[PDB]
Amino acid sequence: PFFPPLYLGGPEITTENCEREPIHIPGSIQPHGALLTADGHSGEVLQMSLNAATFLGQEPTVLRGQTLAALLPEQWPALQAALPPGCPDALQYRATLDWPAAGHLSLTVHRVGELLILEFEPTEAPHALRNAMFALESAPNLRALAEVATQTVRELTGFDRVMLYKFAPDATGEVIAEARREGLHAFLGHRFPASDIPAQARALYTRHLLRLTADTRAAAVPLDPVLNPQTNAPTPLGGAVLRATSPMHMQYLRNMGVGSSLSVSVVVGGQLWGLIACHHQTPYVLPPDLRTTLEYLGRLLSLQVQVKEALEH
Amino acid sequence: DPLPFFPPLYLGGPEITTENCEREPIHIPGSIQPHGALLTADGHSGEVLQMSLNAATFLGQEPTVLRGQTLAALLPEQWPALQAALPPGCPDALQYRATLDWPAAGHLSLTVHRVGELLILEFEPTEPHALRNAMFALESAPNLRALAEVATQTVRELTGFDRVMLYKFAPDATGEVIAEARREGLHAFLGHRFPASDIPAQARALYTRHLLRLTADTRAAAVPLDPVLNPQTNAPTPLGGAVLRATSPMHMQYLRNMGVGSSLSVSVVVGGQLWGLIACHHQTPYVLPPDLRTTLEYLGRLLSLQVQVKEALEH
Ligand SMILES: *C/C=C1/C(=C/c2[nH]c(/C=C3[NH+]=C(/C=C4\NC(=O)C(C=C)=C4C)C(C)=C\3CCC(=O)O)c(CCC(=O)O)c2C)NC(=O)[C@H]1C
Ligand SMILES: C=CC1=C(C)/C(=C/C2=[NH+]C(=C\c3[nH]c(/C=C4\NC(=O)[C@@H](C)\C4=C/C)c(C)c3CCC(=O)O)/C(CCC(=O)O)=C2C)NC1=O
Repeated sequence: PFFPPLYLGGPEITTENCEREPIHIPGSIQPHGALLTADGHSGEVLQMSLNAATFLGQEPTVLRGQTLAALLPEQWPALQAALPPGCPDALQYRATLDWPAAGHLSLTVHRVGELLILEFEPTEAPHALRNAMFALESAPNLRALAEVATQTVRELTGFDRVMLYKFAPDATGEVIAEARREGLHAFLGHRFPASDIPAQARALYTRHLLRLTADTRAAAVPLDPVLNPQTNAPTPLGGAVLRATSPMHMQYLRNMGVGSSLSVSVVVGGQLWGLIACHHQTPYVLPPDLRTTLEYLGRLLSLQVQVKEALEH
Repeated sequence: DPLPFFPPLYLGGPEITTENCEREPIHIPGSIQPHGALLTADGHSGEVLQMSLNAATFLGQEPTVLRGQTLAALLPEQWPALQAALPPGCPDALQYRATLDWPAAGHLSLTVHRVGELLILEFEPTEPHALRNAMFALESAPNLRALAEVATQTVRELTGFDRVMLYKFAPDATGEVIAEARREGLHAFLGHRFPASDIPAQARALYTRHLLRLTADTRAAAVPLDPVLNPQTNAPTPLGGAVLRATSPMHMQYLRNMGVGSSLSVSVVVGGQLWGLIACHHQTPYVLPPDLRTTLEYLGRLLSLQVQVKEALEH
């Protein structure tokens, strides 16, 4: 099972008890966005990230009482329709907000049980996706498909390194294609133990298909009532991209000289086939609309991997 | 019975009846729909060879002026991008798309693909989070029926089409409407089945490779290519991969008889086989702009993935 998180008197994570860290309930988020939780019926804001005043530009104490109906008049009905009770926690709804202080904010919402998790990130105000889609489909084999995919992602994102990381039947990883800036170590062809991506991350990654660490040296921001008032229990954050990353993985990234990391799951037949895995040497917050393009490419790659492996076999 | 294509009409082939439907060479009609323009050009030199008769209206140039220049001079910034994106030997299904600022006609969408040594260039006029929200809603649909309903309603909301159907093929190629979203007052096609001939075999083969086709106005006359044959080969110009390709007159007649002014469908391909179609109707003529159509092309791919996933749970 899982050990309690640290803020509930749980043990420190070591190389011996990796697979057991409750990565989904860290009680904190990354500092390039803000997170609120709220009651699914009343719209009452229950928890907030201690940095919410920066993004929402509103006295920090004003928000805990207010309802979403007050804070977000136009969006609160849509949220109710888009995320009905009993929907999966993988279902997400997104909108762009015109906030008085912070300008354009991207808003991403999902539902876990009776709680709505709301994520706020800055955002901006063409044919590369369509051109990439046709390029992927005309790749003649799996090897060429892998190369086109990593090159395409690098061109869209500017990431210093983009890898296609494939799991073996025992969850050993292999870098089968790589696009990278000149002057980086090549990881192409190298193989890595299964425990570098432990079983509970792999399970989580089969259900929520995008995760990132925008800055491998930034401190996490705690959620208000670390615990959910509804349940007096930790708030599930595995579907929040803003969720804090495991410190173990953050140490691993720093030792690799990586300032920013992002991966997208490739899921084939209900199983985690591999990852589009990205590195940047410096910190790098990919804006939400560009992340959506990678999310689309993830689905397209999942389709094309099946198509291609049906030709191989 | 399976039989090879007739020569097209302009090469003395016979007129098409309900008796020889499957033999209509629908991929080489020698003409296009009038809401865009088409050029062909030599894949290596860029010399312009054929143009639809309306190309001057769209490009604001004399035909003899257009034909007297290479793509390198006509599209100086796009020409190197075309060469890189569509290398010799590449499949005819591969498409490259760009947007041009053209003085006489505003923003034009340029779509290009390569058939052998020929580049085919299509020009059309062109002009928030709905796609992402639809992606997640499709993946969360609990079963095939819910998936089909969300897909048809989503497409109708994005396009405004009077009728959007999910049309599924049976093993004998007959078809059935298994979900539909429709304008108030329209009668239901839900549950209705149709003979295999209504989408003949050469169409089904074509639709497994080129995943979107349309008729923007089912009464509009087609616009000939000039000259009609490819000068490289003194043979017909393959247009199966061109959305501007003229529609079979047999199918246009069928649509008119049904009261349809505009028609569009997107292939759903599963395991290399044409599983079904997102099929759309409008009572009046209706031109969907190319960037909107791209959203439908993406949904066609998502739907192919999700139909596979939903049917695996059905076993
Ligand atoms: C003599 C041959 C005939 C024939 C030819 C034909 N049909 C198509 C294409 C399509 N037919 C479709 C059929 C239907 N649309 C509907 O809405 C319904 C039912 C409610 C049916 C049965 C469809 C969907 C297509 C695809 C194109 C589109 O989406 O509009 C072609 C190929 C046309 C082309 O791509 O140029 C041809 C040659 N149809 C007949 O009925 C017989 C008489
Ligand atoms: C070049 C090779 C290469 C490799 C092999 C690689 C691995 C990799 N690990 C990932 C995640 C995690 N790893 C661990 C833990 C452990 N990792 C260890 O090494 C031991 C000490 C340990 C256990 C005690 C945990 C808890 C997580 C989940 C973090 C979270 O989601 O919060 C991810 C996905 C996230 C991303 O894309 O950045 C990747 C892609 N990334 C590379 O570039």
